[PDB]
Amino acid sequence: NVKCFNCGKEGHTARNCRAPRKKGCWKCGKEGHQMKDCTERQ
Ligand SMILES: [Zn+2]
Ligand SMILES: [Zn+2]
Repeated sequence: NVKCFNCGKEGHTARNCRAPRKKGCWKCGKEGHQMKDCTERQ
């Protein structure tokens, strides 16, 4: 279902989530790096 980019629990988005944004990958789902770090773009 819909899930969050911040914390990644379903039934809400990062725009709803007031859990501040996380250290893991905001996108690719791994956590051995952050959203900046991730070579998903590159
Ligand atoms: Zn969330
Ligand atoms: Zn990543």
